[PDB]
Amino acid sequence: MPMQMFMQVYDEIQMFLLEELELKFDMDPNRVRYLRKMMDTTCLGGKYNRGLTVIDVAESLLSDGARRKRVLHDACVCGWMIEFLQAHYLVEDDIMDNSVTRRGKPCWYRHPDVTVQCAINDGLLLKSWTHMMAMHFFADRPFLQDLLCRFNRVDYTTAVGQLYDVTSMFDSNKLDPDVSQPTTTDFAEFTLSNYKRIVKYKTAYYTYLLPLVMGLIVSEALPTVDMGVTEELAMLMGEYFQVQDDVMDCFTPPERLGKVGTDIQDAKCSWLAVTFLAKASSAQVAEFKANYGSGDSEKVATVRRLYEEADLQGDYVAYEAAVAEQVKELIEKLRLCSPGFAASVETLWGKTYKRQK
Amino acid sequence: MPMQMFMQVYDEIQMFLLEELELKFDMDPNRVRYLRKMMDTTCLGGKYNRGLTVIDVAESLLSDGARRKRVLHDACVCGWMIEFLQAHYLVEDDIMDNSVTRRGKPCWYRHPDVTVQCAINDGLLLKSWTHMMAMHFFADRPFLQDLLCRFNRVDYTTAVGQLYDVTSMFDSNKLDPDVSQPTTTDFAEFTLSNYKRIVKYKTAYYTYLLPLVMGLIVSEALPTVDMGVTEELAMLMGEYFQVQDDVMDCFTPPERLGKVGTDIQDAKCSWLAVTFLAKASSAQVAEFKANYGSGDSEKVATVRRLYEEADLQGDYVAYEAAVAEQVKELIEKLRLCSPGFAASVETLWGKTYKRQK
Ligand SMILES: CCCCCCCCCn1cc[n+](CC(O)(P(=O)(O)O)P(=O)(O)O)c1
Ligand SMILES: CCCCCCCCCn1cc[n+](CC(O)(P(=O)(O)O)P(=O)(O)O)c1
Ligand SMILES: [Mg+2]
Ligand SMILES: [Mg+2]
Ligand SMILES: [Mg+2]
Ligand SMILES: [Mg+2]
Ligand SMILES: [Mg+2]
Ligand SMILES: [Mg+2]
Repeated sequence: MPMQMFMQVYDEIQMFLLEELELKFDMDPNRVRYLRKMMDTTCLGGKYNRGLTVIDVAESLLSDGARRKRVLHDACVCGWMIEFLQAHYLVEDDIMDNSVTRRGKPCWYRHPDVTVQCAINDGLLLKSWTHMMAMHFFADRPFLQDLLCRFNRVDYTTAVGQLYDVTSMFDSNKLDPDVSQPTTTDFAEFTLSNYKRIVKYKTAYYTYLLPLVMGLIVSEALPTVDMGVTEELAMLMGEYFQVQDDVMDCFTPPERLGKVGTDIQDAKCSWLAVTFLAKASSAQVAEFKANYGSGDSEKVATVRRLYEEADLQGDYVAYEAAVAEQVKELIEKLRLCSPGFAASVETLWGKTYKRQK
Repeated sequence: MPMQMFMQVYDEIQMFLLEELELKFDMDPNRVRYLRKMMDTTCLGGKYNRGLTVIDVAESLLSDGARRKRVLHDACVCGWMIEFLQAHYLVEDDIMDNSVTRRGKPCWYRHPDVTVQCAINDGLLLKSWTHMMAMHFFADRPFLQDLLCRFNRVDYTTAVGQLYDVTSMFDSNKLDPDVSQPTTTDFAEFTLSNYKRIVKYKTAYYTYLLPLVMGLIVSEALPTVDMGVTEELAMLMGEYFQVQDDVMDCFTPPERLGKVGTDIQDAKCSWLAVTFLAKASSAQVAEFKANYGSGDSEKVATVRRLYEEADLQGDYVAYEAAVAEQVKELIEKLRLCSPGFAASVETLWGKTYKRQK
């Protein structure tokens, strides 16, 4: 059922937005139809991990079934708010990362009828919809200001995180708008510390912390949990989710992965790249340097090979276990004063640990 | 004076933002310096008409010099919020219109050390800065929810406007993501009505209504003015402003304007394009259709020529006249009940009417 009503409120939101376009922006049915397709293709098809979480927290915490209905609905709107924020990111990320496929279909900007320019602006419309939906449905909620501050910080922090990711293959000392510069040939920026920073901000926040917080907000229970504990947790699960994407991006088939991995070509600061570079010998490192950051498929075939070659899967299992115990400890601190919350945090974790997704 | 204090608070905003990056986002000095360049290069160098209006309205309406200061400072923050919104729109716009030059200098995405993928994100950071500064300075302010609502509506309206603009070369009946299509060969969509709509939503709202509103809010005088009248005035002055843009985009020399015009090449729905097509003969219309929407400079020179041929500069003057007496009428209807607002509106008009920029 959670999914049942989630989809129902999707329909609501779609109706209100599209109809509002119709009436108040002088929109013809064609463009209106365009945007319905855009919205279904970018927003739907996922597993709604972040959205559902928000409901799940709300329902755990709500502990006159009108209050039940109000929280549940709000939670669903918040859920879609996060899902549309994510859709906005992916539309724009795929463009920035020059990706081919997402979710099993082609990236939005790679549809035959969607120009790159229009995709950038469709990206922006998606972000704007989060605000429009929030303002409509929470217009007379006491928490609306706090929700919109929080949400905007996250989205800002996500963009800062993007700045890190997108500038990780340039030696940060040569960073200047006025003077051009090429892919780093010593990679001395590739470092776990740098990697951790990029992920914290580009992923952790809008993926793990924001769904938890929104669910608490609609529940009027945010002060009841230990935030410090919650923040540590979100950061941890978030980092471990990005690393999992980094490994899959190299070693899970695009068919099961519903995308094709561009980390090796984009010369990305992926987990496999940093972990290799801190453990590998000199000949391994010199091959790598000569075989990373090039679309060539013999050179791409080399790096992938070279990872397998130096036993990264092993490092990933140790990491995973290190994380998994650290999560278990933290959740138990959290159960002490907030059992209901800790339950739904566990569930979320349960959806992440050793995902094949 | 207004210009001096306006520049003071910029430095205040810049400092708080860049420092917050340093402290709360773990940001190195190189990347901090980058954002300082980007922020100066995109937010500075124009005449700050949108910004300054806010201050002007605010000063006009504030009729214990602490209150004066408070209102003046907020008016400066709001102003920079709109200016930073403008900078956002222009960085993204330039990329979407594939433009060369802006404000006498190269477009942000064209700068030698700025990648297209980085520029897209720098745009987004610009937007995020509007929220951050607002939340910092208006934290404790009663009107902060209202300001952020209104602000986001306008931002959303501006993106919808751009959806119209960007898809004005595609037969709208044939608009389908899943299916490709080329530039219209009949231009049946290039109508005044369609032009009007594009302009209304893409320019009028953030350029005229928004500064007027924000100045009102920080004065705590919004309910004092006829909003219906104010809205007419803004739409009207706004439409005109764009039409003035479209005419310079083809006749004003790039060094006078500080930007090379692309409306012809991109096959845009400009005021010249829709006016011509509604008046021109059969042969005129067919040469147009054979020479519009092409980088080729002989094809471009022909269109240009053809506009002068049809004396579009006569139609413009009549338009201008009609707008100027429509504006004069509305400003008196506003002067009746709110003579302080009316004065500041007339100053704004004063800056638009027969501008050369
Ligand atoms: C508000 C910031 C605006 C700039 C662009 C949004 C940042 C997107 C951050 N992000 C997080 C996850 N992803 C997508 C990927 O995970 P994917 O596997 O989908 O390509 P990645 O490119 O790996 O970060 C993007
Ligand atoms: C909300 C994000 C959507 C993309 C960017 C916002 C739309 C920009 C609105 N706008 C208004 C005026 N301009 C720039 C021009 O006036 P210029 O001629 O200076 O490039 P134009 O592109 O003609 O509208 C952009
Ligand atoms: Mg990316
Ligand atoms: Mg990507
Ligand atoms: Mg990836
Ligand atoms: Mg444009
Ligand atoms: Mg442009
Ligand atoms: Mg123009």
